[PDB]
Amino acid sequence: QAVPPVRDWPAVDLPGSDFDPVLTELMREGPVTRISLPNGEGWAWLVTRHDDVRLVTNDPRFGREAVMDRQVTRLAPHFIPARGAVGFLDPPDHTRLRRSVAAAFTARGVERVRERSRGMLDELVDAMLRAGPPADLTEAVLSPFPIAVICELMGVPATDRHSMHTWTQLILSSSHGAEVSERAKNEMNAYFSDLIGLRSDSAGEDVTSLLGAAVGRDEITLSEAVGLAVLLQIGGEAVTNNSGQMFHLLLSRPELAERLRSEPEIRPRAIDELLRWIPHRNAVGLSRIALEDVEIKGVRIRAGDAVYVSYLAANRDPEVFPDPDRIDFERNPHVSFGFGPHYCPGGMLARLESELLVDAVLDRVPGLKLAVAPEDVPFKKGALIRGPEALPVTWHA
Ligand code: HEM
Ligand SMILES: c1ccc(-c2cnc[nH]2)cc1
Ligand SMILES: [Hg+2]
Ligand SMILES: [Hg+2]
Repeated sequence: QAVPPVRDWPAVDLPGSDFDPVLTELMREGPVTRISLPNGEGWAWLVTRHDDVRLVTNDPRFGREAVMDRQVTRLAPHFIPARGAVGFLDPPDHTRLRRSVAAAFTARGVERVRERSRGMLDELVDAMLRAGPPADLTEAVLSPFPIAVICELMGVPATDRHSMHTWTQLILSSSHGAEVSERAKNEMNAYFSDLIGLRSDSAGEDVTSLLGAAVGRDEITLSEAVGLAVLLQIGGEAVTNNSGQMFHLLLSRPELAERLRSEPEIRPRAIDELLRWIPHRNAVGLSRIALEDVEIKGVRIRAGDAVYVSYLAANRDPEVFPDPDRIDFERNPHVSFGFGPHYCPGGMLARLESELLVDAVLDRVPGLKLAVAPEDVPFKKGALIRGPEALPVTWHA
């Protein structure tokens, strides 16, 4: 028990939204297990229960700053966040940086861009309807919408949306092992250095304006501000893959789609349940290092050891979610947006986007449905975040 066997967790592409069989086995073995991923060196501890995941992610004894130096076993060939980025920061610095933009990401904060976002979405959907079926829901709506929304919230001119997306793709491609010069990945860095440091020098409510003002008041450095802007910009694109899984599920189970289309009142609750259930990523992402000797469920974890949490596993904890594999719109303390200091700042924005998307796609498109069999919809390979490559759809024209 104190010395669990190391389980090898090689990279494997899973069909649609099927749950990882290896994760299912780890969940059955006990609260604390040990794993070895494709990259990095050695092994790491893993926790899967809802309460243990909340502990590891919300306790000062586990830190992110120490992860970078020790080649911890991991899925990705290379990390996305750089040294000093919020992902690799611990309080107090992490707290100081996150607070500079927190008010822009709460429910009250994201409401500011809700009307404009709904307008942009209706234009994308209407353009799709006008062109006629069949179409690729991902290329026509799910991909462009999130990019436009995060750029709007950040204060990035619409004319630069395409550039932002290309830069985001290069950075993510680099994580997959692709060879990209630092000079290539720092283009977004230079872009935000200009926007935050030279422009948006006046009063503003968008994210880059808040960052610029915080730098002006000596609360954060330009470097800290730029690093945060880059990660927020990249993060905004996650809604594309997640909403893609959401619609693949809804269209694969016409019954659920009918329920949402006919019962507007339950959409908020239903979307929250889909967010809990959808297996958003492959394996696990960034670990935390035990900063001192600690114990979890009696298991001794030595200072220096790496510990991963699986939010996907925690979302299926039988204790917290009875009959976990069942999607129940009337079920929900899920942790799809993480837990602890590092919880996703984009959670409320993702909810906003998901709600607008469900409304538009289910109410504006006459008799929407998949144009191919559920099993024939291609999903991303060798990826970190799971999602459809395309979503062929048709409707009444
Ligand atoms: C359904 C969509 C999304 C999901 C499921 C999601 C999920 C997550 C998860 C699980 C984490 C890791 C928490 C940890 O490190 O323990 C995270 C971090 C993060 N997400 Fe998201 N996210 C989504 C959308 C977004 C969006 C739209 C943005 C941009 C506003 C964003 C920005 C970030 C940032 C900056 C972090 C790093 C936070 C930190 O380490 O302090 N996310 N997200
Ligand atoms: C890899 C791992 C996590 C993410 C992410 C977190 N929040 C939004 N995107 C993006 C790429
Ligand atoms: Hg963008
Ligand atoms: Hg994620």
